Amino acid sequence: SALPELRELIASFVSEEPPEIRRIRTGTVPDLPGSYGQYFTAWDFSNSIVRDYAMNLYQLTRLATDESVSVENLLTVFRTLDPIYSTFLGYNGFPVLAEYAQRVGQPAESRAELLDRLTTFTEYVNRLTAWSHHYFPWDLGGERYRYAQRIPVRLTWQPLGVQVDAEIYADLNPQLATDVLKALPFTVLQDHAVVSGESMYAWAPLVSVAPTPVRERICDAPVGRLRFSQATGNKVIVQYGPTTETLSSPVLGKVVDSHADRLAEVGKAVWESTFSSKEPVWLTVERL
Amino acid sequence: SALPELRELIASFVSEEPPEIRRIRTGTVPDLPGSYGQYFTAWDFSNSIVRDYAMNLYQLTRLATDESVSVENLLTVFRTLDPIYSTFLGYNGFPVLAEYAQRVGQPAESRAELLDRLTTFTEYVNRLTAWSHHYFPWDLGGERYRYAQRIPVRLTWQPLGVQVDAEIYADLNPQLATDVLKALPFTVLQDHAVVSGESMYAWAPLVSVAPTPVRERICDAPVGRLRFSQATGNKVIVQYGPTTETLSSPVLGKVVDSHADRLAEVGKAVWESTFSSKEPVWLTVERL
Ligand SMILES: N[C@@H](Cc1c[nH]c2ccccc12)C(=O)O
Ligand SMILES: N[C@@H](Cc1c[nH]c2ccccc12)C(=O)O
Repeated sequence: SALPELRELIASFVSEEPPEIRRIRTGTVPDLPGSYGQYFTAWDFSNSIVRDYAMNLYQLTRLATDESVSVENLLTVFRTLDPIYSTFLGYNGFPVLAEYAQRVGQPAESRAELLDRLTTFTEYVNRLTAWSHHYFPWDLGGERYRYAQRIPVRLTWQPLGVQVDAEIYADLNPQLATDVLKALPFTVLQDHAVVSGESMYAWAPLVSVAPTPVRERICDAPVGRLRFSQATGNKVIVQYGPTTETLSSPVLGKVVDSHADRLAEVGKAVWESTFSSKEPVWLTVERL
Repeated sequence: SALPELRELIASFVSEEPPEIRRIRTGTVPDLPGSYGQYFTAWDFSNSIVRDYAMNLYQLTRLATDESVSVENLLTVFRTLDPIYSTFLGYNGFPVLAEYAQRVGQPAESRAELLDRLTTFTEYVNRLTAWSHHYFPWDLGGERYRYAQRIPVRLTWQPLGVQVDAEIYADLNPQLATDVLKALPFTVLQDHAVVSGESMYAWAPLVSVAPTPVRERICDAPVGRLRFSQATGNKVIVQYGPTTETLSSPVLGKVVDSHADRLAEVGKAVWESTFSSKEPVWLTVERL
């Protein structure tokens, strides 16, 4: 692996909160970011920029697989787009992120080396984004801003104790389905969508660059739909109710019909976790 | 002009709030984004994603000036990075933004045409970011998250009624100085920094891709220092007190020493505007 220390940090942070996330959410970042004795605004920037930085990194990873763009042009693109993000994040509570971002932009021997760096770095920043999303106070605007070929797998949420059986559609997005199946089993933090609607997503431990030709409109997905979003952090997404987002999502599978009614209880508890209580909910996906 | 309607919107939004920002900050976006009867989370996503999208667009504009990357590769880079940002923004309150993002990605007959599209589109998104930053509720975490040659110009703030004299350093970053000087006079909204400390910035009506070799550490800048950040929105930055951001910022000029004592009351009043009251403070920059 190109960045072996990040690999150790990736394996560690699947179950442990990164120390930089804890410092940001408690206002203990050195040099004290934030204007006039508060740390919410810096917290707001830390959470959003690391998320959008991860989106940039994944698209740069995709570009590294595009053979029409030379390695020299790839590095030029990275060296232009990266610094404004990574230098701010290093000052705003992510020194190790900034350290490795500038390491990714070092001269590269080949396309494979650069793709290796970008794939590992993206998964690392994806995990920091995963924890930042879980702890960000999404309820802070509450009250004040209110409206008026079928591979069987098992999904378990703890400490809820809810289990559902599901099927991975291995013949729709075959490369994507194989990428998810090879990561099994894994246990990651389960969090709720904060804009979309009644859906949950969990940052899975992989970076898939597979094509996603088979998609469906998010606001048209059935209850129990398993979809996968590479662009927003390589997340396993479980739809449990009506949604709103109009973008289409790659189809991964579906919870079995005899277990789809079990998802309402999970979505409610996971919503309370992400929105208010921050009590962790752990999703385990395993091969049947 | 490649995108003449954006030029008209750019001219209008210098003094008028874009309807997109008005609907986002009042929870009147037609798609009703946000989970469980609130629109703060969608508001939080709208403000930050449009800001970081603008940062991406500027670095893509700079990439359009790099003739080591072919026009074909530039479009490939744009078509890879852009959709995940623009399609979400089109659903989360910026339909016209997503529309012209697809315009920019269309086949281009020349580098000059594509650079024209990116320069115009970047300024348009920069102004959306400007108004979004002004109206975002930065004080929401206020109580719950707290710690424990020389070209003479005049800067006027209204309706505060305070004027200062300054000098633009035309020999340090020369092309940057001419870019700003060619945009004078302009009157734009004056807002406060929300992370770095006691400085204020205003989105100026230009997109400069000039080199900025002469820089100064932000946390080391003097009182009255005029800085210019191309990468964070082509903003004229007035430092009136201590700061904490460790990055280096391009040096544009400085307020005259005899008028530097007036900046303290402007900064405090601009802080109240950005952080709490949202009463507009208008900055006018003109040559002497
Ligand atoms: N809908 C997701 C966020 C999201 C989906 N697609 C995106 C694309 C870009 C940025 C954010 C998103 C949520 O509610 O959390
Ligand atoms: N200092 C700015 C924020 C900022 C500075 N540099 C940046 C780079 C990227 C993103 C944000 C920033 C503020 O407090 O408002």
